[PDB]
Amino acid sequence: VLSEGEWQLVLHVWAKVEADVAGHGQDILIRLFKSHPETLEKFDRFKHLKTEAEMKASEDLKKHGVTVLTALGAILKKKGHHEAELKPLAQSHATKHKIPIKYLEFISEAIIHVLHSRHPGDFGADAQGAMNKALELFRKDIAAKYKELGYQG
Ligand code: HEM
Repeated sequence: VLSEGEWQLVLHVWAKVEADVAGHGQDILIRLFKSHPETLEKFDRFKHLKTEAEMKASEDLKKHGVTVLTALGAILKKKGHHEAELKPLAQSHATKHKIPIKYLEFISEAIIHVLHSRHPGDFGADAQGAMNKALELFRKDIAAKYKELGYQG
């Protein structure tokens, strides 16, 4: 459970993300894809991309990055009271996209990395810790829905 102070650190850097959601999404998905190639394989939509330049040029990838970050921002703004937002997501990711919880840990790490590169002044160690907690809560809650559905893992 994040404290109010922690939530404030989280949403303060997230307000910064909102200035350029598309650029953040592309950086995050590209980082995810490059660092963990097995993740790109889950995307029939994007598996034709072989290089970072191709990824950076993809308008559809940028479009999905916005979809992803928009869903995550709505979750973060609920400050833990994200039951309704998390349900559709867990259902599709477990049963439809078949995304292991480990891959959610990978994108969390890509998120934290990109937030740090783009917002050093509002992403000091305290903010990083707070964001990590927020992302851990998200994973924890998603994981519980996965287990229920028979996909824990
Ligand atoms: C911060 C975490 C994530 C969020 C908020 C997020 C959000 C979304 C949203 C909003 C959608 C569209 C609606 C839906 O199908 O539920 C979606 C689709 C999808 N997501 Fe995620 N996602 C996350 C992480 C992941 C990860 C890590 C992977 C893969 C390693 C993944 C794979 C997919 C796939 C394959 C689709 C369908 C893409 C398509 O073909 O249109 N997601 N996600």
